[PDB]
Amino acid sequence: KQVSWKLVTEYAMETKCDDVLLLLGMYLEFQYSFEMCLKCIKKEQPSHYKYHEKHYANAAIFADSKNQKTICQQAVDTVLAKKRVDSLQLTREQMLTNRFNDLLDRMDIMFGSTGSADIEEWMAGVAWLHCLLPKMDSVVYDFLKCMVYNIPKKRYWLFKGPIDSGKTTLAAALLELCGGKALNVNLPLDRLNFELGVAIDQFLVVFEDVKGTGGESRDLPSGQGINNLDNLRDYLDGSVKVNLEKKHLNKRTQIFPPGIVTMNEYSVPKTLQARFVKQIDFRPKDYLKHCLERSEFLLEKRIIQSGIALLLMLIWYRPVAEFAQSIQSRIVEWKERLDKEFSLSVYQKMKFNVAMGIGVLD
Amino acid sequence: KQVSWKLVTEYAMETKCDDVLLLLGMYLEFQYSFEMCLKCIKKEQPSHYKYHEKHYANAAIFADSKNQKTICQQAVDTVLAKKRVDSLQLTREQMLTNRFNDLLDRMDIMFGSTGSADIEEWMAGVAWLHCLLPKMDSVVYDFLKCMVYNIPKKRYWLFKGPIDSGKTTLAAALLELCGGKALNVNLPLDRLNFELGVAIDQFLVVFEDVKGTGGESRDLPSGQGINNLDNLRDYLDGSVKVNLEKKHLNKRTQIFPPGIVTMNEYSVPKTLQARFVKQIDFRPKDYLKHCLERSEFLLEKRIIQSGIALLLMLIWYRPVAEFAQSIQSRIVEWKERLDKEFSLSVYQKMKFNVAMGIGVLD
Amino acid sequence: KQVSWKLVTEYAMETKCDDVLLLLGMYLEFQYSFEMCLKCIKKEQPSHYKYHEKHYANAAIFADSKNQKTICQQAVDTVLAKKRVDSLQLTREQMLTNRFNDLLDRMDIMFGSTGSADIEEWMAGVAWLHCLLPKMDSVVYDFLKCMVYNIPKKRYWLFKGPIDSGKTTLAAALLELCGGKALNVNLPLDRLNFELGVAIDQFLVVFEDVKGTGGESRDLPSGQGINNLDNLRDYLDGSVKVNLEKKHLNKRTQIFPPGIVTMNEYSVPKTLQARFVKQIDFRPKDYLKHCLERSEFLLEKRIIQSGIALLLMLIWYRPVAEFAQSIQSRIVEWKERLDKEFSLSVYQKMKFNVAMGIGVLD
Amino acid sequence: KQVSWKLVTEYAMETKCDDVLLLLGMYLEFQYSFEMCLKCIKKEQPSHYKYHEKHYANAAIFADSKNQKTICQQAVDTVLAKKRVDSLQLTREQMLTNRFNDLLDRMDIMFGSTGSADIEEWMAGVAWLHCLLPKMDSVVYDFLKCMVYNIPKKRYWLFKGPIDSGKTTLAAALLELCGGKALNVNLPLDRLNFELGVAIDQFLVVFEDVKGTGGESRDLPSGQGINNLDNLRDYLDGSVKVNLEKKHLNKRTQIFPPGIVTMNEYSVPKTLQARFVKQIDFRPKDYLKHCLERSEFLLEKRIIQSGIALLLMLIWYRPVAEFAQSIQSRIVEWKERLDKEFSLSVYQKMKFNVAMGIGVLD
Amino acid sequence: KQVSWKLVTEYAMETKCDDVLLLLGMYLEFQYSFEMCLKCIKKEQPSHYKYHEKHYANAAIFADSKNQKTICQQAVDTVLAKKRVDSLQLTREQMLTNRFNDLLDRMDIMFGSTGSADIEEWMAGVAWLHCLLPKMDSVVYDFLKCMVYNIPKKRYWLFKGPIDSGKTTLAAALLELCGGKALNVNLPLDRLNFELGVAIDQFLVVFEDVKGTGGESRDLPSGQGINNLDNLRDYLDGSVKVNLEKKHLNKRTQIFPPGIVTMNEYSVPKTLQARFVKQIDFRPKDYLKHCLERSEFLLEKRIIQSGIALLLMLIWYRPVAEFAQSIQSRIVEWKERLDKEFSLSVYQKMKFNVAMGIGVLD
Ligand SMILES: [Zn+2]
Ligand SMILES: [Zn+2]
Ligand SMILES: [Zn+2]
Ligand SMILES: [Zn+2]
Ligand SMILES: [Zn+2]
Repeated sequence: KQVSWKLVTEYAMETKCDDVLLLLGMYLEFQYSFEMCLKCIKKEQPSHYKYHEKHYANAAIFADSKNQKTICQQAVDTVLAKKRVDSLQLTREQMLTNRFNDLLDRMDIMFGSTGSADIEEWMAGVAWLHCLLPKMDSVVYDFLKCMVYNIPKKRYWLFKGPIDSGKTTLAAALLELCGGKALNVNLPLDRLNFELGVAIDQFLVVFEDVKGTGGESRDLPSGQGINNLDNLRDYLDGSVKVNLEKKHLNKRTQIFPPGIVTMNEYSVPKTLQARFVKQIDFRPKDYLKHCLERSEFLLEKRIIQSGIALLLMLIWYRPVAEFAQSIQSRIVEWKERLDKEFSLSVYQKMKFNVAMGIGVLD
Repeated sequence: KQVSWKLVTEYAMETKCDDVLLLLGMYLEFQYSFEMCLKCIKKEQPSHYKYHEKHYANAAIFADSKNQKTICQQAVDTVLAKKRVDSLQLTREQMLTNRFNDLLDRMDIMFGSTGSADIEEWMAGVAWLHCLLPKMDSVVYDFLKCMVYNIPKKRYWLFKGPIDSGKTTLAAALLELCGGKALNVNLPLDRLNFELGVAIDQFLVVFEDVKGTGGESRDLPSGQGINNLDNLRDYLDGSVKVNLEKKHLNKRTQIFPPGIVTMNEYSVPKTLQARFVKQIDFRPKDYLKHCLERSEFLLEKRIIQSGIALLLMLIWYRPVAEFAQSIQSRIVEWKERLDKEFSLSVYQKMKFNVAMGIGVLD
Repeated sequence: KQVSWKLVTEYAMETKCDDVLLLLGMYLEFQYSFEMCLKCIKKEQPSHYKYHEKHYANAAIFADSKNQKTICQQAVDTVLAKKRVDSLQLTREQMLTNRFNDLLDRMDIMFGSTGSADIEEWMAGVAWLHCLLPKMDSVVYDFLKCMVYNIPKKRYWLFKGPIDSGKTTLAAALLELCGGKALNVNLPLDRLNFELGVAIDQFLVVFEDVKGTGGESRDLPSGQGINNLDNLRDYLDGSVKVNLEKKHLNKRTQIFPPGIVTMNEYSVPKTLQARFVKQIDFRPKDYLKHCLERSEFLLEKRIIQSGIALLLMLIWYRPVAEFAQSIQSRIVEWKERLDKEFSLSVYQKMKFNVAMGIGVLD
Repeated sequence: KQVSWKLVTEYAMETKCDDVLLLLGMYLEFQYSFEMCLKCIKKEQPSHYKYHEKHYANAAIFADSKNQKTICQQAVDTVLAKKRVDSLQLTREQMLTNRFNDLLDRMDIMFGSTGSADIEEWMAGVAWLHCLLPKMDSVVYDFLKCMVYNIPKKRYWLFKGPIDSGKTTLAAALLELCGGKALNVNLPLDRLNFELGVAIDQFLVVFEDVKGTGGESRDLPSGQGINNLDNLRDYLDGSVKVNLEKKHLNKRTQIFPPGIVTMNEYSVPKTLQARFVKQIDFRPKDYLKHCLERSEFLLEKRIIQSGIALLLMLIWYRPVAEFAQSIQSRIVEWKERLDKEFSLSVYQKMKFNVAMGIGVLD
Repeated sequence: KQVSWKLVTEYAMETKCDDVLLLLGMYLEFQYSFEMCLKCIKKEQPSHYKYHEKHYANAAIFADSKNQKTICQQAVDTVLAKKRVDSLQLTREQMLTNRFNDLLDRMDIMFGSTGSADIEEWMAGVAWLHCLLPKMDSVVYDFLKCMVYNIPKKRYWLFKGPIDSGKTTLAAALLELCGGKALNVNLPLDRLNFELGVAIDQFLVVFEDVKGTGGESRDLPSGQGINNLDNLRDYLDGSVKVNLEKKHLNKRTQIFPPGIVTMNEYSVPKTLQARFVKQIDFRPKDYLKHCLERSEFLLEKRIIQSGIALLLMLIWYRPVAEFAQSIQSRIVEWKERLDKEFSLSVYQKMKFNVAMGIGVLD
């Protein structure tokens, strides 16, 4: 008869769905009666069971509509349109909070009665991660203030370390905790703009394993990253705007995003060094290594490189007033859940274990 | 009057047809009275003789529509919308089971009333395959678990061996048993990424015949494939996601898929070797070659390279509960079939014939 | 019923919105009863809280339209149609005044009731800037007349100096004060034209840090930029029109725009030198650097690189009749504002503080 | 209600408007009542005030139309269609006359009561230009006959001279007087077709500053123009047609346009020299130089390089019967205006001045 | 009311108009009352004054249509649909006759009541041409039969000679007499195919000035054209079909067309020589050059390079039955015309004048 384009757009907006084919796929499942809906009955997908009923009617009509694709388009352009609006109107903190709400959205599910996640294992992760660096929760917190504040010449951290030293792991967790893209600058000085363009509208950036020509004896490859980074002093300290290339042209003109530079121990030009407001040296630690050997589940379930592991660390160490007013009530909610589940002594034993190199859950 | 776009879509989703021109051409065959259709009477194509009846009416109206291709476009987009949903909602074991179910549909027809396949020649294929490697049936089960469990740093197998040793054959059947694309890393470090993008949305990948440097004294061409793999540690052990490309622009981001590397015996760098959790050395065997010389059908009919020969082996060796609940009813059904046609001593003789290199069927 | 495409276009032309997705997303915010809109009550975004009322009705009908993007496309095309007319019908002084009027709208909000800007920190910016160069305020007026008069062979200024001398900062504020793109001539003689096309329809251009040959003994990278400029005598002094490119094909033909060349102290060919009607030598000064060291806000808040700091200086120094009639009413309005908040002795002390290198605000 | 697509097309055709965005922009201004139209009241734009009234009604409806863009398209295709018709049907003289009418169209405005042009200054231009070469008006006239006659092997003039010798100026004026494009052939023998394609449908062409390898001692660069010109003998003498490349393919097949070759004093191969029916040597003259020094307005208002300066010279020296019947009445109109404004003696003093090197208006 | 798309198509097919913008612009001229059309009264363009009457009505309705270009698109597509049919259904002799009929339509106007052509100057062209080669009129008939018979290994003629010997001229007229494109094989072995694709659907091809290696001692530039031709034995003698390209992808497959190779006297490989069934050596002659020196019109009006001069020669020399039946009525008609204006002794004197090198018309 007459399908509602606005009812579909609603579904898209509340699913943060920007995929046309995916939107279409999702919506066509609601055409069946939800009465004997197994997907709902078995609560296998939030993006499904939480909306099937309110959409049955519409979906059933959608199923007999001649331009399903076109309808989905507008619903998607609406989501992309909202994302274009937040880009130009939200403060970075508001940005960071939406990110947090999302990661939290997952946690409710992962750790929910339907999820498969073992919260004990994810708290074994906080403990391990908390042994990777001194005052790690204060370290994570600062990075955040740094990223949110995005202040000229004080927005880049340098993670310098060997290999299997932690930098890659922590940068990965931080990357996921804040949102953002990793970038490879060890490339042809001309096939560079290509990658730099990936930074467009990204909250923070991570230049992974930058390599330098200088240095070779100690077994480190060549690469031109360090060389290139030094030619991007304007993108790094962000005093003025910059033009980014994507789609094979000149799209956005913006302040280049703040972030991290993961490095393997080369010689860094003073002109480049001056670009980083903080530098962390990661040195391999035996107990941390053995510990993993005996705590396989940490690597096997990709827990220590999860920004979710880092969001749990903040909720577990940090005070509520440190979060954005808007989210606090949801954090408190979690603290209580977490404080009802683990005693400080249990957690402390976990760190003690990581310390003696024997797997957190012993 | 008014063509039912819905029905056409139903046929598309039932035939799993993702090709617009292929769908169009097939639906239009139904426009003729089935009350005489020889294609149906003679049961020529299941994709036809199982839907002609139900679709005559609507197909008859279809052939008189002024925009049949637009209709098929939506039927197809719907098929792709589903393949997109399952791409994110289904678990790997479910992905595997769907593959399985699809191979069984193929088997139902091959060995059915209106089919050509000679099941005796296909068990001969299993017999030959179960002589190629020790505990071969445990190897395939193991491989399947490795691929489904998809655990960081334990997702790749390395098949090494001269030409005509069997790694290519098993690697092919394995590919078809699981679904997935083969890739070629023997390209210029810049042509790589295009290829690596092929793995997008894939279950598993097979790096076909990687070439190394060193060994040209033993008559082996120097290539950069090995060298590239060592620069793909990220992709191989997949501890964190990665960005894949196509259409000359970035598409999906994900955990590179797990898989196999087929190699010809070049020396391997210890850093690369470490990415393989398992290595299988193939050596050409005389009796196996002699067996084929006296059993041409195994090659001419491409049986020992077929993933169906591997699904068949599983059904023949493996215990029903080792399969997913959902599919067991269909498996027990095939075991019975098989058991009712082949005794253990008969199958046992085939293996004996291969051992003596004379002709599985002698 | 029937969405009013006209109204949507009116909003677009009033918001000066040339982005389709940005327009769509914003108009759709109005679909909610303003009789409660917190975005309005809290006066979050002027682009919203000044039109929600007037557009509720129509936006409410808009959200129920089956082709919102097509509507926005026309709204946008209309905005571009105007930017195209003024491109040919407006005089340079009018072009400049429009720029000015736009910077004042930005200032009205920055220093308004619902804004963050700290005007005291912005006059401190002016104080620091009026110490960077002698008779700085006469320099900006001069520059503006040069740019508006746009006279052949008297349209370019050359800023020379080491790094951190101030040419980059002034050149940035100047750019933003006038509008226009920066270009990079440090490219292969064939990659040039693409870049040169960027200047199309622009008011002025800024050739950022051109590099020469000679001087590598003083630690300066050899580049071909200078060399290229000498091959662009036509563009620089613009006595006759030129053909500019984009989209990989020839577009507009015109007088290349006037502008600035920022350079690092390479020797200049007498033929090139002649194209510059004015040259400004920047030398890093100690007190100015010390001033910033004790006045972080000037950098962290990007004040001394802002074109607003220059418009602010003009308003503070220049006589009202030196502006275009049309804009004077708005200028006198700002002078009063300023005069009512800062006495000459206060502003005079700031300049004194910079001289002593201690903190404009001490 | 029902907008008139033909009324908009009229507007486009009488504005010679081929710009869609521009057409749209122009037309949308007529939607407002012309009663209090300031643009009209102030007569600021002919393309506006001369048509606002006859279009009010239509424009007001156009403003509420849903496909303004589409309407404008057809109106533009109509103008492009008319231009395609004149290409294949007008004699070159008719072509040259339309050009003249247009330049005249401007003159009425420049020198009208609304324009800003000083006719005395533009007559100072004729005088100066008339001192650049002997019998200059007869020279200009001939060139025209040459260009209009476009006769095999008698269609190319060679302007050979140093620098700041006049050739560039006169070629620029001639270029504008007749219509046409400038071309750079000092390029890669393969990136040549690119430029040559610009000549498509052009009335005449000008190869600016062709450079030759031969010659270097006298301080002249290298370049490959002379080299290339010699490989285009077929494009130059135009005995037979040629294929031009634009849009990155093979568009038009036509007789290559006639024109000028501006050169800097290299060695010209006899085979190339034979390509030019006339050759003019320009040698720097002191009085002409000083004169400009004292007659800045000539260069500052881009008067001496204007084809308009050259159209004024013909109207002032040449007899009416020398013009096309169609335009004569309009020229006579101008002669009278000019003869009413300046006495032969006043003009002669102007030349005398240029002769004594002291600025024409002394 | 309702524009007649059919009529517009009829005009297109009658005008043979395959250009959309050209059709649009022309049909729109008919929208004015023909009851006054000066273009008609003055008989300016046959494409106009022969259809204005019949199309006023419909063209008047056309100018008020909301999608004129869409209408013209179909008119054109229809013209191309016909050119496509005849491309496969017509015989070569018919292809040739159509060409002929088209050249006669051109001649009917050139030498008609409302035309400029001076037939006496065109017979002078024939006289000059019939002195360029012995039995010239038999040569053209021969060539035509060769081209129409299109027999494997007997389809190509080779014109050899210095510059200004006549091969270029005859080869040009021959091209225009038959229709077909010229191609340039003096390209890099990889750029070849693009060019070779030009010959698609063509009647004949002319390989313009092929260059060889050897002879640089006689002042002849080394090129790879000859070398390429030797690698095109397949194309040249066409015993079997070939694949031709365009739009950066494979199009038509066919017998490469027959044609001429114009060469400058480079040595030829015996394998290449064999592909030419006929060779014509041109040597510059003094009397012929002197004739032109005293008969400028032959060059200035491009007469001796015109295919019309060759059709004219045929009509003047050849017996009526040597033409196709269908066209004979029109040929006898031209013979009479000619016979009624030129006596044999008059034409004979022209040939005598050329022999003495004095001016065909003396
Ligand atoms: Zn459901
Ligand atoms: Zn059937
Ligand atoms: Zn609001
Ligand atoms: Zn007006
Ligand atoms: Zn007419």
